[PDB]
Formats: sequence, C-alpha cells, structure tokens
Amino acid sequence: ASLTEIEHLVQSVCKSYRETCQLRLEDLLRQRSNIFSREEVTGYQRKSMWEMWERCAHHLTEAIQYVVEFAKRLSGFMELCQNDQIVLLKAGAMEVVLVRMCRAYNADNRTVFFEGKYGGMELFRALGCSELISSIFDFSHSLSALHFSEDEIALYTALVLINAHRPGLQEKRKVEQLQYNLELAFHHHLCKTHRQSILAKLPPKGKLRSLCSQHVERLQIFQHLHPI
Ligand SMILES: C[C@H]1CCCN1C(=O)c1nc(C(=O)NCC(C)(C)O)sc1-c1ccc(C(O)(C(F)(F)F)C(F)(F)F)c(Cl)c1Cl
Repeated sequence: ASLTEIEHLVQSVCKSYRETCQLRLEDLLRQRSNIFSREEVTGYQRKSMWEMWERCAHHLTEAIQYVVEFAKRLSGFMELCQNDQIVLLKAGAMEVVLVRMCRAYNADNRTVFFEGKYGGMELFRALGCSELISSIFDFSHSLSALHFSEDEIALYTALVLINAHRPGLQEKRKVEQLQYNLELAFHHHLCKTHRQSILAKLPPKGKLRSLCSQHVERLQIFQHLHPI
C-alpha cells in the first residue's frame, strides 16, 4: 500500500467526483446573486403539495443517479459483490446527496440553488415538512463552515459511501480494506494541503442520521399520497 498507490487513489477518487458532480462549482458560485424575487417565492408558496412533490421527486431521483454513477467509478467499488454495492448505496447515497448539496448553499443569506435561482427555506413551504426543510438547511450551513475544496468533497463523500459498518454486508473484510485505504488517502491529502483542521469541524453524527431518517419518513408519506 505504497505512497504512489495512495497518490493515485486520491487522483482517481477526485476524477470520479469531477466526472459526476452534476453542476460545476464555478456555475453555482456565479449564480449566487441570482435570487428568487418576492413574487417568485410567493408563486412557489402557492403551489400545491402535489405539484411540489412531483418537482422535488424529479430533483431527488436525478441527484441519486449521479451519486450511483460516482460509486461505480470509484476505485475499488466494482470489486465488491453486487449485494454489498447495493447495501452501501441504499445506506449511503442519500447521505452523499445531502453532503453534495452544500456546494449549492450560500451561507451569507441562507439560500440554496433550486430550479435555476437561489431561494431560502420559505420557498418550500408547500411541501408541508417544515422541520425537515430547515434540518436540510441547517446541515448545509454546518458544512458550509468548512469551505470544502472539490477534492475534499470527493474524498469525504467516498468515505460516506465506503462504510464497513453497514448492516447486511456479505464481504465485510473487503469493505474494511477499501475504507482503510480511503481514510489513509483522505488524511494524507489533508496533511499535504495543510487542511487537517477541517476534521474537528465535521459535524456530529446525530445530525445527519436524524436527517436521513427524517427524509425516509417524509418520502414514505409523499409516496402514499401521490405514488409517482
Ligand atoms: C433542495 C431539496 C430540499 C427542498 C427540495 N429539495 C430538492 O428538491 C432536492 N434537490 C436535490 C438536489 O441534489 N438538487 C441539486 C441542487 C441542490 C443543485 O438543486 S436533492 C432534493 C431533495 C428532494 C426531496 C427531499 C425530501 O425529503 C423532501 F422534499 F421532503 F425534503 C422528499 F421529498 F424526498 F421527501 C429531499 Cl430531503 C431532498 Cl435533499
């Protein structure tokens, strides 16, 4: 497990991320001043829940598609048996979606890029899950503090997915080995770039876990009311 191997692992993970990032950070950053007007916000607030759910189901499934492709390009993932790939994605893909979202979050005015412009949490009231929406915003705000580089997001989201503790893995040893090498790669890269200090600012588990569980509960309610 050589220095050159760890360097190439950082490079491949970063490349996999660039190939599947959905939106370019430069585009997201240049759009920050493009904010929904008061009239456009009212427009969204007046939409039915049904309509907002159809819209947001589309955005969710699109985001998940990119995360699945990221995993499949990730060095070492395709070595796992199909069962274990499925276990890791079922457990981790939404978590990656939520982490990726901080790139599209502007902490200065607490807005997120959505359907072409930046809007705050009040844009989403018609969905009828106020707690969840503000939990998403709060999670994004907490990640915003780290000012992740694109390479750090790549490595961190790889580790969100490659977690040997997920229940139901058939080849736990295999996943442990992959995780061990990605952790070494992450920390090697942080020290190389003088960015170790972001580790102490990564958030407490209970936030995201609650978040993904909250999402799961609300998704089931939407599917009941309006199966897609
Ligand atoms: C912004 C989030 C919260 C408000 C609406 N929304 C999206 O539509 C959305 N967008 C995503 C994305 O990656 N887009 C890329 C970019 C950020 C650049 O715009 S991903 C996603 C998303 C959709 C639904 C849920 C639900 O849990 C909900 F709505 F309840 F919160 C579910 F409907 F599934 F139940 C959840 Cl959490 C999420 Cl994160």
